[PDB]
Amino acid sequence: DPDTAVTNKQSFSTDVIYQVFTDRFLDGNPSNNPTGAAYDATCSNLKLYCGGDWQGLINKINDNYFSDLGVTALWISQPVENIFATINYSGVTNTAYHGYWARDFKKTNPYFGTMADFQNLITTAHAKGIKIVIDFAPNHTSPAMETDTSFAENGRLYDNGTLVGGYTNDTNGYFHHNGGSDFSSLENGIYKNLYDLADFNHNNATIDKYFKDAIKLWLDMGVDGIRVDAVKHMPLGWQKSWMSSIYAHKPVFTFGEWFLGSAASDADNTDFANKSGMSLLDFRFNSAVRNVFRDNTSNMYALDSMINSTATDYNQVNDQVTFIDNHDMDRFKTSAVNNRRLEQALAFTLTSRGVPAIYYGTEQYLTGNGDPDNRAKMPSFSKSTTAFNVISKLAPLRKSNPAIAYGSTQQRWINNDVYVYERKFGKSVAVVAVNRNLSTSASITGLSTSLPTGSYTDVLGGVLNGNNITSTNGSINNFTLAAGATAVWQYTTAETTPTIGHVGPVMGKPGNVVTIDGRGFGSTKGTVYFGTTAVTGAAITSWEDTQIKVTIPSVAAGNYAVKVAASGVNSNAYNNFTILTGDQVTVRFVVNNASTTLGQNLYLTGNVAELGNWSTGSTAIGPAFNQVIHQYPTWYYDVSVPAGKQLEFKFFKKNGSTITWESGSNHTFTTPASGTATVTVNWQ
Ligand SMILES: [Ca+2]
Ligand SMILES: [Ca+2]
Repeated sequence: DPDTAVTNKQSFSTDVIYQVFTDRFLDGNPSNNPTGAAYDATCSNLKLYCGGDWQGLINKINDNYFSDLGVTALWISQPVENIFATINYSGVTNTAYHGYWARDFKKTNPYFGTMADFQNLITTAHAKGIKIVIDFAPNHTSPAMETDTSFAENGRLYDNGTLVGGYTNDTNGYFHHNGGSDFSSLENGIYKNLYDLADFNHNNATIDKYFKDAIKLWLDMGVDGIRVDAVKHMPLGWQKSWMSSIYAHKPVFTFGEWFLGSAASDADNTDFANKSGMSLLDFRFNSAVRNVFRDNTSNMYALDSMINSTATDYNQVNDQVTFIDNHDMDRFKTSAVNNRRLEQALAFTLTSRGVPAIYYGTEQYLTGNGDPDNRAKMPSFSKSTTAFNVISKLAPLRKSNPAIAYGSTQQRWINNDVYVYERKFGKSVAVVAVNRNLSTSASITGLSTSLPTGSYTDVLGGVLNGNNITSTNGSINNFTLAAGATAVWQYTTAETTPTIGHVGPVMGKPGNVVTIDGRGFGSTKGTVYFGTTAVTGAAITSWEDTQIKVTIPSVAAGNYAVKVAASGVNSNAYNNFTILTGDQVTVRFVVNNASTTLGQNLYLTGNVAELGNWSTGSTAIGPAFNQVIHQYPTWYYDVSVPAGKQLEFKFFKKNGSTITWESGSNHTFTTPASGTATVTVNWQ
């Protein structure tokens, strides 16, 4: 199938995702609505259920609202059964309308629909070329008070109807009983409760197994992608192990939410995107876009600086999901914000790198500050706004022009209020010019681009005052960019040599199938390379001009560049593919008596690529934790490691450049065939 097909669950680079709160979009079936105090027919009390459901989403796919808007994927609320109880938080009744307070991850939420309704959502969507992404929240169940079992449902978890356990009298240790996080460190936010939400203990092997089994059920139902909630609040090691079981079973595009409040690099956030096996919501792109277009606190140089720095930090910047707002911040539209600034921020997100997501109602200019006002009922299904028109003209370009979906980004002209940038992939080129100044036009002279000689019409057809241009071997004739204008000019052609645009997933064990997307691979099965290893023949499960599916070779675990050769021409290399040693389990490593100096941290390495193959650098594990589950001078860390394998390891202390290793012989441990384990040793 081509890269562009609805069938491509491994890459959303050619898609535009529409993020919807299922409850707030359309009540397509009033008979499944909640009753009593939990429901509000008028939807003016935004903490209660308004009644929106999966039949409502089926209706709008069927009357072409989404196809006309041009979105090609729906990201919906968590589909699983949530608590039924209502919770009174200081006088105001709160419900689980948002989907985040799960109680059974193997059943549907009956207010959104039955399993049959879910299956009908998947079929209807796929028949229209729309992918389905679901929220999944493995960090917690629901609000719970250990001392008061009458509060809410005491965070009880059910396994398809059978009780597994609640937060009070949790003798099995399914949940953490460490109090609530104060968010003072990474560690503190992982092993304590987020507010009053009962925190899962994923080191408990029943819970590990439960979540591997629960996600398999939803993948077997045809979901195309997963948005993981609260990835900052769960151990990276457990999440990498859970990600490797998804990719070994039915690989789908997965991204997480790790909140950031500015456009600055955050080392922990960069590491998570690079090492976990999943990508992230791009809050750094989002802060720069709001600062420049919404709040006027930065100018166009902050936009370009964020483009360069994120392309540098993230190994696969094209896997990061971009947006101008969402469920965690004020709606982009405010009375102080003009419509053209929102339309411009949409035009910029849709033509920039990453996977763009639009929060439902953006095309209707929905307002709302804070939670829950930013989650208002979908106000109209009008197809007439300029915002609607901008998304329907630009979203198709991610499918028809590979420079938008996969290209690099280069600055071509910039000053405080004007930004002109270019996307390029092979011979395809897209150039976007934006003038955010609402009252004065800009005379543009000396612009050079990669557009071939020719004249170019604005893809937006002048709806944002864009103009047409003329290229003479890339030099653009002088023109005036109007007040508030944005114009998009493009050139696509067929690629003749192989060039790789995306590989998904970028982590797996031998035997897993990965998807290579791009252009110019031809119809004749060639060879794929993982480093030096050539993979040919039957190992390549399908080969066409824009997409290859290939089995990962049995080669040593490590970091590899993937390259394709078609008719003796070698492509560009796609870097940083992780091959794992095999199936993964999560092991908690605990080391006693490791005293340290001020500013000295503890790290772990060992003899498999998952522990860094004896390196003391960025592939080593750590720094280890020492506050919540075990306390200094005991340190601990949860690590994804190959299953059923005898491992050798040592801890080491590192303060700057100087490394001090444990003495003696290596510690050894044989990992379990599945699940989790804990190994405790003493510092030598
Ligand atoms: Ca309903
Ligand atoms: Ca947690």
